[PDB]
Amino acid sequence: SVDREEMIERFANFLREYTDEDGNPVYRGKITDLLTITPKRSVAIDWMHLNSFDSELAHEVIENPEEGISAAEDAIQIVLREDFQREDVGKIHARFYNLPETLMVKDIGAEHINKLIQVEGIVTRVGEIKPFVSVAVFVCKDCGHEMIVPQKPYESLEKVKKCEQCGSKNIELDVNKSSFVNFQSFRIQDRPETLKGGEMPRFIDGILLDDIVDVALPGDRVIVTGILRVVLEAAEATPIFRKILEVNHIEPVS
Amino acid sequence: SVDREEMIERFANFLREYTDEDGNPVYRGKITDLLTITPKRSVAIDWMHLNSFDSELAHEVIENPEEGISAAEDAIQIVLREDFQREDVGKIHARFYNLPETLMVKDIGAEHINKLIQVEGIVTRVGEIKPFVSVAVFVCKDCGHEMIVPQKPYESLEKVKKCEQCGSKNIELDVNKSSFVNFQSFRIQDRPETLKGGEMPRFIDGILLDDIVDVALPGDRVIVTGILRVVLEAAEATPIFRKILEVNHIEPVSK
Amino acid sequence: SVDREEMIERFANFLREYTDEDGNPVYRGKITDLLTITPKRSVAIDWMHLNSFDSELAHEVIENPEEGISAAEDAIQIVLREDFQREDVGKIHARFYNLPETLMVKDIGAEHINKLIQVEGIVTRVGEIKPFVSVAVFVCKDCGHEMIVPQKPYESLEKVKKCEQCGSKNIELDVNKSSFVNFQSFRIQDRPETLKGGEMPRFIDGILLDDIVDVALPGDRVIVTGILRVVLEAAEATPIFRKILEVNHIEPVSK
Amino acid sequence: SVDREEMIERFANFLREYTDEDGNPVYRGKITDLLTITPKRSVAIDWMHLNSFDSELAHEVIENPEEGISAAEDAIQIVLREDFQREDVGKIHARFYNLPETLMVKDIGAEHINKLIQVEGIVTRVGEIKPFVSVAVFVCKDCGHEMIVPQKPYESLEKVKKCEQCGSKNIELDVNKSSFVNFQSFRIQDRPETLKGGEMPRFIDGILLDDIVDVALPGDRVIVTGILRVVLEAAEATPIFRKILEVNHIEPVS
Amino acid sequence: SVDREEMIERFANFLREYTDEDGNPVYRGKITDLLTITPKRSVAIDWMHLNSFDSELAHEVIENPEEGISAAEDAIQIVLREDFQREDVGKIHARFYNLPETLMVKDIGAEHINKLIQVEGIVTRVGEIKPFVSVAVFVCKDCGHEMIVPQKPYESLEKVKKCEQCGSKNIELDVNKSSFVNFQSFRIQDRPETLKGGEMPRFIDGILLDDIVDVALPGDRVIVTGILRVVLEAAEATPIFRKILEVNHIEPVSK
Amino acid sequence: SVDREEMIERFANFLREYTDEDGNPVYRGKITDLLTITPKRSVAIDWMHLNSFDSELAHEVIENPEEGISAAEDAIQIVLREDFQREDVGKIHARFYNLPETLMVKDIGAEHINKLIQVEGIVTRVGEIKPFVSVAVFVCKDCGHEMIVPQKPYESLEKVKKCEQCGSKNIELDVNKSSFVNFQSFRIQDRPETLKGGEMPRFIDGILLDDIVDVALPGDRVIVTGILRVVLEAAEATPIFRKILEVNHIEPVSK
Ligand SMILES: [Zn+2]
Ligand SMILES: [Zn+2]
Ligand SMILES: [Zn+2]
Ligand SMILES: [Zn+2]
Ligand SMILES: [Zn+2]
Ligand SMILES: [Zn+2]
Repeated sequence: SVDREEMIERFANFLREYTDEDGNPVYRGKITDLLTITPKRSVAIDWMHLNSFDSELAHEVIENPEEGISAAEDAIQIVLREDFQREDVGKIHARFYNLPETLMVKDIGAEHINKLIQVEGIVTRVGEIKPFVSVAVFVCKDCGHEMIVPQKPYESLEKVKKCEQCGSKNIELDVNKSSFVNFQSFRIQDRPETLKGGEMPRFIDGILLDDIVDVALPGDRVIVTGILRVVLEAAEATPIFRKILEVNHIEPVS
Repeated sequence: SVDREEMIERFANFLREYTDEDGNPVYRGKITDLLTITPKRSVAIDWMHLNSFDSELAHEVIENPEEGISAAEDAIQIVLREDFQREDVGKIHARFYNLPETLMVKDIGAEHINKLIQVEGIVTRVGEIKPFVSVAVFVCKDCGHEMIVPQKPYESLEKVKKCEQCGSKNIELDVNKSSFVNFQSFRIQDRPETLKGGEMPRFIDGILLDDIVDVALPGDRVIVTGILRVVLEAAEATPIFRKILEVNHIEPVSK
Repeated sequence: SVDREEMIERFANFLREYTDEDGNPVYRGKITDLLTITPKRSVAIDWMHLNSFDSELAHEVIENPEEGISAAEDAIQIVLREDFQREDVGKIHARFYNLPETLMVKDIGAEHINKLIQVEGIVTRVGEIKPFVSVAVFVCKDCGHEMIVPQKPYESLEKVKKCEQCGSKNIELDVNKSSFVNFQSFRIQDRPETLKGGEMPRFIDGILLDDIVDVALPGDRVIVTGILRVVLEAAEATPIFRKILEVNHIEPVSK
Repeated sequence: SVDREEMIERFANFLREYTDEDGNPVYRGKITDLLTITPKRSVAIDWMHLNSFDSELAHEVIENPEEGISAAEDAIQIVLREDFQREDVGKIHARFYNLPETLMVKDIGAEHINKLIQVEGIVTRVGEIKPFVSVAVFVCKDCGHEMIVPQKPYESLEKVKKCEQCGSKNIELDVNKSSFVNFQSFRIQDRPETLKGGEMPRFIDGILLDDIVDVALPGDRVIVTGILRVVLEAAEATPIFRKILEVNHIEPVS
Repeated sequence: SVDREEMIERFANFLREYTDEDGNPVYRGKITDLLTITPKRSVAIDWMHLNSFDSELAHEVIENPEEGISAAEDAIQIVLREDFQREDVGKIHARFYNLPETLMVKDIGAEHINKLIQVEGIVTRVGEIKPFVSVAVFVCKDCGHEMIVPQKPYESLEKVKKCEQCGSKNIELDVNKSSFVNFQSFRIQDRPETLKGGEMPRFIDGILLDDIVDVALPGDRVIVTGILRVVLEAAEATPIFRKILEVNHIEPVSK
Repeated sequence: SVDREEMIERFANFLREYTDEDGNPVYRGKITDLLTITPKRSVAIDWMHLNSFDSELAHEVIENPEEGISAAEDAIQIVLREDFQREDVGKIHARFYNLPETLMVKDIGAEHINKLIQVEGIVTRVGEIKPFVSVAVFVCKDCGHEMIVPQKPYESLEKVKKCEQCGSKNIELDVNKSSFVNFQSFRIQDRPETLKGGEMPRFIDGILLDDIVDVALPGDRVIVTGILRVVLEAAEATPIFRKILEVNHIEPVSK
């Protein structure tokens, strides 16, 4: 695979040196869109672009999306500081799109977990937009010690039983220190027309976070990319699970 | 007894302060968990806890479950607002369990009317799930005045005779404005294995609302807490009554 | 949302202009066909079409099916008059199908009240076909004043108390003046093959009017779209409700 | 994380330099047991040993067992050649044991996929010992071109539709070129005595391969280590899965 | 017709050589898959394939399904042995499907006795699953001689009168030595939707063995192939017969 | 495997020597207790104990329960005689429980024939208690010769054709000489709560003898161990079999 601190620097180069098939730089100018009056919090990275410039890195994102994204997101944090003297901007998302292979929803499940994939389908329903605790800061009300606990949006709220410093159980969730974002679930499946006659269509549930919330309605034809997650479904004599797609990038199909 | 305002205070306290013998802030943690992405709509409260922390209040929810349960629900809403800055959060139920006495169905008398009881028995039947109007919003077709009327699932629907404001006798219940929850009847009785030979087992009908509907099938042995109600027999106009159990909490025995 | 006058415009547009990916003017062609010697009394509209052409309007018929369906039917009548010089043509239904979400019977909650839903399931029962008064014409025996009163098949008959004009309390429903259509109840439920072991299948009653009556027998598996209604349980005066599905479109699954 | 070619060399050092808390080398002599009249095909590596000598590597095995093992197995292949002039020995397994944390069976499922874990429980049943195609060699009967396809024991036999060289569909599985091993499933759960009164015990199914087949009978109390795998269970409207434990090392509890 | 030895040759060929219009070696691939860790115990053979590759043989399995089916099973066993060096592999069934003609239950006559037919209909009933002795091993209590006797699930058990070797009339069936498979009866009939008004639907009983037992529930519409049997009515000693369908292959219609 | 003489030795050992993790001589203590004024007629043996002490023997009682159970019962009789000088003591059963695998009723196949299995399920039915002849003493009316014939409760009564000694064909079963024990049938099945939706629960009939008769009523959930038997369906002369569970040990789940 590839060293983590190295991907960071390898992405910075992509972000800078790249220019498309007409000889025009592009990611320099996407980064500037982060500093308008109404900024964005996301940088859409074409993967065909990243592969034609750095094939060995592009195949590492897919193989390890969790690290691959986290890396590219540090490389954006840097380039904003080195090429634009900014360290005030805060969290920026790196959303990859236009991957090599496009799955139909039915083809997922056969697919492997924790790997970046691309799916095309139709949205059948979307949830209530609700606040998600993405970072929980617990506080000992006895000694004062703070404890940070990061959260996965596909697992319930994880907490801490006792204070790691003084051993006290008298802890509370500090809502102010903690970090919240928007959350919105949705469900896609394969469009009836792309299936055979007596073929039951299949579905998968997704998670949208922060700034890609409220991006879609039912009936929308879409192309999402994200990471599959295995989630508990029922704790039977032996547990069964399902697969949900934590979305990294979504756009409508044209 | 205790007035509402004060019960709510006493409850909000219990929730925040109570700790078990190990020092876990049980009810703080449960309320904390309502901030999870897919929360419960109930908070179960061990009566023995409430009793050890505020015995007068604990004995008060048995005597006046309707008040106590309501107070405890308002307390929860307060803690969510005050200690977690959560507002939009919906109704959260306070369900009490583990009362000091467990009755057999044959022991449930009309003296227990409108108090909280705890019964053990086996489910004989379970009704079909239907919607029930917890909150009926009526609307005048003339002035468009909106009158809110709460209902009880064991009493008949309470309509309005005439508009309270414009005086019009032309009001209907507005379905879109009103609030509904799931409803499901069920029946428990004493198992024959617990009775004298020859003894006819006694039963009682209950009601399950909202998030405890469809929690039991026939053949299940359960422990329920609930407010006993005695309602006039609809069957006739005679002075014979019918015991109904409005369930507050239900769990299966041995789990 | 959209006011009636404007929906009708937006609909008439859709009908005339919409074309599929191949360029066929689907709804023009269907309306054209109403000029055949033995026409249909309905025009089925693929929701996904309406959505791709006028998404705001499409999401509007789900939110307010009663309005949307009514608007679309007025639009059809317009196109027949304007583009085909056809007047006498009777009522033509607008039946929407292929909604984005398909519910199981067990998922149909009272939150869906008065919205359009799409359900899949198996027909358990089918009622006897009877006449229903879509339009009740009442007539005063004194002045001969005629009062028109529309009805809903899931509500009780709305009569008139007294003559609106001469004030007489002597009016009867005139059968010859009134309009009737076929009516037929039916029931669908989830197939056990789709539930957890031990799970009791849930069901729901529906209503078929006019030209979709007698379209299904028991055993059929179907997909219906319809406006969910929640009506007070006639069984009693209690606050318990009953879900009824007023079917807008029905087709068998897989065909 | 760590570079792959590097773990190899890092393991070779462990295998050589290590000596226990009494000052005696150990893995030098385990490797010689591979060259007796009746050799072994496995080297049991204590993890407490690997952690006390190379903490950063030991935590990488657990985090990436698939690579971590494959690495340590190359490092054994080497050390047999460099310190014992042998490249004839063939496939040797690296089986890690005595990990930091021991799960009860019930605690699995909550556990993460593709990570080395350790479980204690009791065997309730064991399967028929049967031959598993671990490496499938397909052959084009037209041009002659060979195609190698490696197999996962928790997924059905994977094949190839057509010849990658000449495009022909006239392919056959060459049983002689292909590689087979023993396979035997089994099932463990938590011992009734370590559970509460009205507590339904939970189970998990395991896979034993090659030389660790037939190692256990029902009733045996055991400590296995392995990698969890998510497997399809039923292709419902949305697919459900289960978790099975591909075993890396098994021994009875004393 | 064809003798057994030669059918097996012709079948082994078909399996190995057959390719579809795209060039896929269908039956090679299916047999290849029996080497997977959890294999099937059947190989389904499209009759239309066999027909296009060896028409005389194909028409032979309809005329003599018992022979053909047996030959095809021996062929499979050969290919596994010869081309995959697999021996221990158990019995593998050859199940034929997609025959040229599909009968309605009302068309199945006794002329079809002992031939292969293909029927479409709806499952009315499904029996309880029971064990059936495919291979009865008898054992003499005196000499310990072992006599193997195959059985048919539609005929009565064929015992042995006396030991074939030591002549002893003291033999019993040995259960441990014998082979059993699952058995399950079922019944199909024509759907009334396919008959004249007033017509009484006709039915027929079938048998499912081994790995096709418990494949259908009532209400399922299916297409089955099977050997028709006509057995004397056990009901009496009269000369009236009963049609039974010994199913070779079953799949649901429309899938 | 192990011959009878040697199993008995190995068993007698286990009984005497076995100790748990705390050092209690469990089976010594149980056998000691048979000297109490009102003893049991059974000694329950935890399989996991026998397995930890003599694994080969333990796996042997599963493979050959009839032998193993019989051997263990002879061992008990020995220990009572040798270590307690007790002779007159009647038959004492050896009932094994807590086997390594627990089957669902649907998993019990004829491969388990004549082995020991452990099943979990719910009692659907319980038969009437009747007497069964464990030991049939037949008596010749001419010479007065006595022939002992043991019986199995799942097979038909084995009589004697003619007197073994005087050759007379005139023998009857002597009731006073014979031994009887209580007999009771029962039936268990899988609970629907444990099956796929739509799945028909499977069941199995069992037999309780002597001191475990009348131990369960319908509705009880139980864990049984027993020797599976497959007996020919008496219903007919067909080759279809019937699974019957000859219960060795039964206890209710969770207690
Ligand atoms: Zn602290
Ligand atoms: Zn008013
Ligand atoms: Zn008038
Ligand atoms: Zn080739
Ligand atoms: Zn003989
Ligand atoms: Zn005699």
